[PDB]
Amino acid sequence: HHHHLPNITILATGGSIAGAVPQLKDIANVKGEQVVNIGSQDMNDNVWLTLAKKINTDCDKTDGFVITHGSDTMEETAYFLDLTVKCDKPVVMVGAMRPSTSMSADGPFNLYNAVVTAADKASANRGVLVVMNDTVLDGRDVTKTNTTDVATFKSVNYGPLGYIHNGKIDYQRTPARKHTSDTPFDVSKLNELPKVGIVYNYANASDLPAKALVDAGYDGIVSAGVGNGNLYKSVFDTLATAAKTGTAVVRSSRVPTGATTQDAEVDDAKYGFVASGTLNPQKARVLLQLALTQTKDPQQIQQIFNQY
Amino acid sequence: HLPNITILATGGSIAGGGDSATKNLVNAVPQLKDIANVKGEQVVNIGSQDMNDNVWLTLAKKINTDCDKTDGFVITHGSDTMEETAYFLDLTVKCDKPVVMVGAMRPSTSMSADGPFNLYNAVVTAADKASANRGVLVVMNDTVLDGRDVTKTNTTDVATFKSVNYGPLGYIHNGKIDYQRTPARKHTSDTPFDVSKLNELPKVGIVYNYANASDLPAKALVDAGYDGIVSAGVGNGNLYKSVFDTLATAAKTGTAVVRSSRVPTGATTQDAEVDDAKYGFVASGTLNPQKARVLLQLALTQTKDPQQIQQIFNQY
Amino acid sequence: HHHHLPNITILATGGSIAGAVPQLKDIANVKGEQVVNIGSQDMNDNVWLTLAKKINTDCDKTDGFVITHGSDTMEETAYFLDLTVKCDKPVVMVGAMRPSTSMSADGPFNLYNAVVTAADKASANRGVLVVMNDTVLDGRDVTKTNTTDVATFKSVNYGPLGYIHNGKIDYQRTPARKHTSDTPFDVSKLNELPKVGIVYNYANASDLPAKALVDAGYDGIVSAGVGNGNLYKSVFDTLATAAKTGTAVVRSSRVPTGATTQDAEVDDAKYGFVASGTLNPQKARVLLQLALTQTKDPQQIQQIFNQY
Amino acid sequence: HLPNITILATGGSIAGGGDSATKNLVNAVPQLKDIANVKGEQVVNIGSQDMNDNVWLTLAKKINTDCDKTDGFVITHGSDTMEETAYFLDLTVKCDKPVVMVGAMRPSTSMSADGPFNLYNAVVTAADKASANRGVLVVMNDTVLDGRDVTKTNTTDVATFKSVNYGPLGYIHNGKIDYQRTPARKHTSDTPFDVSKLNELPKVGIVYNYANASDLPAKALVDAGYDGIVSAGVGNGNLYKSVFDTLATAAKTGTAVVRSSRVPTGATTQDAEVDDAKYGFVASGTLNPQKARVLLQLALTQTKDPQQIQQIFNQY
Repeated sequence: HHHHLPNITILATGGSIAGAVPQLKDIANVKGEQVVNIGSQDMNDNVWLTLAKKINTDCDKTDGFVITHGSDTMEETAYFLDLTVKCDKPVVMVGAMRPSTSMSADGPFNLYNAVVTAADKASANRGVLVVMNDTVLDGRDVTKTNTTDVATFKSVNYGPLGYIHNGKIDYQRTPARKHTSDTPFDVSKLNELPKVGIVYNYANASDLPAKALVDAGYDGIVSAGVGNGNLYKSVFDTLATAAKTGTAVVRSSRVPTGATTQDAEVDDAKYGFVASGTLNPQKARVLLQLALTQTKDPQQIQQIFNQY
Repeated sequence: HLPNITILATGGSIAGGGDSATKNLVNAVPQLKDIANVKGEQVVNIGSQDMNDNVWLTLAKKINTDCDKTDGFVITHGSDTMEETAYFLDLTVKCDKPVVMVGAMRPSTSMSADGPFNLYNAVVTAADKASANRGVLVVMNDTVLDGRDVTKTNTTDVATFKSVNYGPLGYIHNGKIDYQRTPARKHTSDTPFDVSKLNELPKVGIVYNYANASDLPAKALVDAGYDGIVSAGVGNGNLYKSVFDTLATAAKTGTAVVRSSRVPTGATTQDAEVDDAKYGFVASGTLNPQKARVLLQLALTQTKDPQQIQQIFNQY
Repeated sequence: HHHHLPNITILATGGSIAGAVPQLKDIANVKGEQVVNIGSQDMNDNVWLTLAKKINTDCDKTDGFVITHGSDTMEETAYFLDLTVKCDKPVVMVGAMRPSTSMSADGPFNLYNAVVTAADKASANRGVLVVMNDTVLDGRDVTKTNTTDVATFKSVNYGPLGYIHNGKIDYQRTPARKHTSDTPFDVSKLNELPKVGIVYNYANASDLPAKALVDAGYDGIVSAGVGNGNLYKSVFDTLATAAKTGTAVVRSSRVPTGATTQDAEVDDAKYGFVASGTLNPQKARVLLQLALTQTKDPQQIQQIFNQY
Repeated sequence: HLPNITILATGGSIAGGGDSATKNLVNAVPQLKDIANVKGEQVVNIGSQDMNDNVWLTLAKKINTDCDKTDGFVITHGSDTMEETAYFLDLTVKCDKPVVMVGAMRPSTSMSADGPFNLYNAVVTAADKASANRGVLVVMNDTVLDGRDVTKTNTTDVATFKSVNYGPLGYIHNGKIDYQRTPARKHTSDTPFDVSKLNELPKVGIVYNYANASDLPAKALVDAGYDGIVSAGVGNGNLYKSVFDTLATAAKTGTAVVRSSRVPTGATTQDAEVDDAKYGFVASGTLNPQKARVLLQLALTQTKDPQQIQQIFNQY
């Protein structure tokens, strides 16, 4: 029985991350589309919606997706797609911490291993994935850990799903949080997403950013609080008042690992707030936006934040 | 002959016990009697999530005024913003005697409360002659950490405090420190920041970057006339287009603008994907956003010139 | 319906780690047995066999086990029990990096959370566990990372299974490697375990340790090699010769994280060696001993090392 | 005017390419021409899993002999044992010019090979005036690491090399280094170890601890008359009873015995669960077993007295 290489679609959102990688046509039949071409620091709602509708639409036509993405916001898009993709085939985002034209450019081998991952039958049903520096990382926990390191992407709370050696993956973990077709989030018909902004906390923090998003009518605000999701008093006060009038308010934390818990120093039930768990501010944003498509009920949003 | 150690408290008790009435931290931790002569003062009482410029100015004046009246300082402080105060004092304290900050990640009435042993080791540190001229320090989880790099890495772990870029100065075992490192960046009496005469600090605020980021936080700070704005950028200090547009205007209209990053480690570098000179921005290096705010505030007490601010950010 | 606290047995192998913790009788009905009393640096085969036979024997009589253990070798016993326990109820090992009589002693809260973990219905079917510093860690990957830190125990390759806040656990992972009742390893009738020793590699490494265990007739030798399971030439040569005459030889690595892979710089098939994967030397020992109770066939031992 | 950098190769090529015949590392990495004047020498050709005392003695003599003939040194070396050679040279090199070691975790013919950029940054380091008097260095993955603390933390990761106890000295961005740290432990010309006249080194071997550990490795080293034995202990240097019994006899019968630990970070401390003075042991501190072996070997060229060995282990 002859060998039959799987069909992998590469959806590009930005420039090239290798530049191509000839060794790919030994492990797969690759076709490419350019969906957008933006620096990922300009990543946005409309790109997310395109990617989710594109993956869900083209599911039938291929064996897996690799998405090439700037590293800056890959962790946000990864998680959005983790929640909105309904396609049962592997979806593997990949990027490069050194540019394709650089010495020891890292994109070529990351792309190789991204395709390996996307062709591996064992990668399906693990959620949307991020493959970087020989590692398969779940889209929920993966975050950018260092501003330059090639090893920067890590799942800082629950670890990676497997490591990649010589084109093979040893999977020892899968995320237990509900993803992809187990979520109720369906963007197939949405033209926009609810407006969710992020305010930082720190000593002497001004409440003017919070007030501005409130006055703008934002659907939700994520607080990147201090410690275990705590807020500077003025920020607290502004966000407490907004919640009494329907603004969703998720307490996250600027602290780079660890859950922002319930039943700690903030009485969320009293105040109408939601605890983000291990979702960092930009990740809590992704889930809050998608939550607000179902409900503005803070008890139900908290539930969503305990399931997804 | 034991060193005199002053304890400046800014909140609740880091350690409990020993308070039973015959008819207070040196009772909670009786073994302080073995290593120092401890006197305490309550400077303020607040949770550190409410920390503010006024407390900072108080602490630095208190230490610089009372330097000659003691051999070292321990500051008990909430853990949420400890890393911001430690860097502030690291730049404003002119006393070369050790200033050690400590807190607790478990409340003082809880099983396996960490405050009691933390306070002990912080006094050990404050009392070690070798701790002098290392800058302001944070002592947590058996570890001496420099006030510049130290940061809270985890929301609940007792080991949360780490110097995530250049690592600790020394470890504490059995009341002794093996220092193998000292911060090269200029601190305490090698900085020009003098806050002895200041009743306030320049308004500096922080905005976050993420996909689809609103410019409304940045614009709100511009409308209030903030003297500086720290961007918590994505990756190496990069900016969402709308935030970029607003800060680019701000830098040319009197606002000092510093690119840091939301990424928890690594420098936001010059000569990367933002032409800082074109835009009048300053890059924060390894200073995360809250730490960058500290140096930008004090930078603005000396200058508004973005090139002088960048040299400051390359030195302190 | 009144509350009914679960019955947790604490098997002690050494001194006290708290000293007791009254808050335990709010979350469980605790009974204690002393199985042995040794410093865990003298941990041994006979203690392991006792613990496995005791857990399997007393399964019916309780709702979960907590085992208090010295921290030095907890990661070895944890993994042994991970492979030999057949009891479907939680088995949670716990220890203390500061002694019970010390300031801010860590044992009392570790023991609390060990019991929480052992009483949590969600902890069952996750393998044998290690609970340390608010964290639930799987017995296979957990290792001692620092010589003194209270946070020392971490699953350095695949991360922890959940974190413990306010007596509750958020499980987001479970180990995929086969454990407990999914292994064929049955020590219920064994009086001894096959002899497996560990040799270190380094520059100018003497082959005399390897030779001594060979000459002693050791059933298996684990090499704590350098890098990706490589060996100093003289150690290599001695171990190659022993394998030709039936000695099992597993290539592990002194390097503290990362798999010792197959298909790298050693041709294991040629030489009769087995790659340890992410099992560090002392962990590879545990699995090799148990492997040699089934087989001396290096291809089958390699398979075991890819399944357990 | 560019610094002269000598490259001592101990194995294969760290970088390939540029070798096409008109009818070699400065061709593989043409951009060396921009930062230094590179001359190469092949000292030995071996995989570093086979590294040995003879290579060590060669490298230290070569650097100390040719110090005056160049401005700095880069040593390309296999990654398996790099951390052992870097510490050896850190104690035996008397040239204060930078000695930078580099290797590669991906082979030089592989996708995204790391050697080419590693060699570049190692030359950057060797060529930076600020890299002098910091001891022998390892430059991997954009990071200057001190030869004492640096270690291989992961079997395959390109970022494997870390100073797991006290952290890096500086990071490399765009051919520049921001040094914020320097090792306090005494190195290079501040040590008494002089190997200029030595054709061999004292026999020092390593034994592992684990449950049910055989004493046969330890006894085998005792039977061969080894001058030292490093224990890779469990936890804080603790010993399995049978290994303990054998090393306790060994320490009183002429064998130097050093307690290190298999645990990948933290010190094996004095004044813990082993009475070192009772037994004539020495504690290795933060030196893992292979690094402890290095200093014990060189310690034994000066003394067999366990108390003098412990002071050495407290100083270097």
